[PDB]
Amino acid sequence: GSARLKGITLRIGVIESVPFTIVANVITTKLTGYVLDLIEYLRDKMGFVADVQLAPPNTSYTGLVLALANGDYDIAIGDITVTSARREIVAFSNSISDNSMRILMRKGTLIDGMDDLKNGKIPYNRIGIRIGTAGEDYYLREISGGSRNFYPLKSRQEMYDSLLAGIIDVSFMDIGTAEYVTNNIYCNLTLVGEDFDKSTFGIVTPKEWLYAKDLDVNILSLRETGILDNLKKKWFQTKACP
Amino acid sequence: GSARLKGITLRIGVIESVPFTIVANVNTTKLTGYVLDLIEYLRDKMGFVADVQLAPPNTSYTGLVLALANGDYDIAIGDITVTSARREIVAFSNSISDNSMRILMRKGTLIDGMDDLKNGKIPYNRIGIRIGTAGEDYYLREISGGSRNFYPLKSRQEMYDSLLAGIIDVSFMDIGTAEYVTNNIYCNLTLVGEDFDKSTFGIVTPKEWLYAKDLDVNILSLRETGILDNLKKKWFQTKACP
Ligand SMILES: N[C@@H](CC(=O)O)C(=O)O
Ligand SMILES: N[C@@H](CC(=O)O)C(=O)O
Ligand SMILES: [Cl-]
Ligand SMILES: [Cl-]
Ligand SMILES: [Cl-]
Ligand SMILES: [Cl-]
Repeated sequence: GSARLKGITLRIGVIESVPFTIVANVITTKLTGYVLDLIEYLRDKMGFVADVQLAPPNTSYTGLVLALANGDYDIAIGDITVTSARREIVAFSNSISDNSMRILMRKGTLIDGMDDLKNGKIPYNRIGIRIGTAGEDYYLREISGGSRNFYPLKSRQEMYDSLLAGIIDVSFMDIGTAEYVTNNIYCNLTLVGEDFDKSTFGIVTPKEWLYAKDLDVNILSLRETGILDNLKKKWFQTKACP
Repeated sequence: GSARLKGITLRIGVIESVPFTIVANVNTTKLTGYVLDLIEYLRDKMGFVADVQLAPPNTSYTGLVLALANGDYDIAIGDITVTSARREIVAFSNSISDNSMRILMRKGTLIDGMDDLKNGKIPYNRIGIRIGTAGEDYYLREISGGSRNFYPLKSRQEMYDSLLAGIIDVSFMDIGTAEYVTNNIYCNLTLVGEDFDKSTFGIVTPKEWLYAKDLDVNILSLRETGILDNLKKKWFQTKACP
């Protein structure tokens, strides 16, 4: 059957990613961003108690999904890509956003786009890929014919640091955060080529979840009334870099 | 619980909409299009037995959803918009396509965008709306404050004929089919303004369906491997108009 979430306490997994989920050390931690605002909209509308739980550091996106599937959270909200492999083990709400990926590199690097990766212009071990991301599965399917021959990265920070230090030549990033970081944080990083892997972000829930309909109806309502677009503008329509 | 669809007969509701589901006579009816190709892809991967059932000629999109909810079909596949109100009574698969709407008009008409409809540049009886479509709920929320004061249309054909005959000045149409019709069939109709009501198309299923996971995993696999993009290119890239 089904039921409403009013009165229910949800352990909500979130995962650090600026400006979706922003973690500030203050003197304890304070969370802000698109995700926290979305949670407030849902909490206010649906009446659950939000127990927001930040995933341990270097928890991967796949790791978060697996932790939820094992019972560690009730839902997980973030820049979490809906994939076939994940859908085998968890359900997803209606999509909160479209998504695609872009190629991230250091400015001045002689790469014109994806054909340069697919034609072997870049040594495979100088392509950095964040393990436990949807981008890893894309790489393995479309670039390397299944071979794990990329330079593995444990976090976005390692991705940025390795690019800037010249340890890797390129990586992949979701478009929203890719634009955000290159337009606001690392002015010397840039995006190149057409976007790829058109996909979506969804809220992760247990399979056959009692509260599936309540959540979906609410997400769709926020879509239809322009709230999701408002939140995207609020958090993403900014550019500090000259 | 859950089950796989292999060997199981699915009654699949489809609805006329070129080039998603294209209906030809000779007496017998022949069906072709993106939808029919998609059914074949899913059938081959999942192993179900497809019992494809064209909805009666005058069936509306809301009517199709309600027919499914009533048990008249097992799933429905088409250019069917995922909306909050529909999600109250049926579930939807992971999206098969993004969607948005555009303003449809005769070439030459002096309309800049949605502002003209909101500012009252157009008499309400000269705005045609196809009843029982998602666009009707958009009109009611954004334009008329709940009043059904539009020129009601019973079909796309009535929409085109009424625009060409000058009985109405504008209507709304989903972008995929709007581009197709104005680029191939009605060369003297055109689209104007920014797209609006960003949404998705999904396969309609019963709520709490036994087979939800099997279907979603397979749809996401078709997305990831590029089949959905191939199908879109195949059916929508054409442009016959000079
Ligand atoms: N959206 C990706 C994470 C990332 O690329 O940052 C995922 O869910 O795996
Ligand atoms: N996609 C619309 C139908 C249409 O606009 O042709 C719906 O599901 O209501
Ligand atoms: Cl959706
Ligand atoms: Cl499920
Ligand atoms: Cl989706
Ligand atoms: Cl449901």
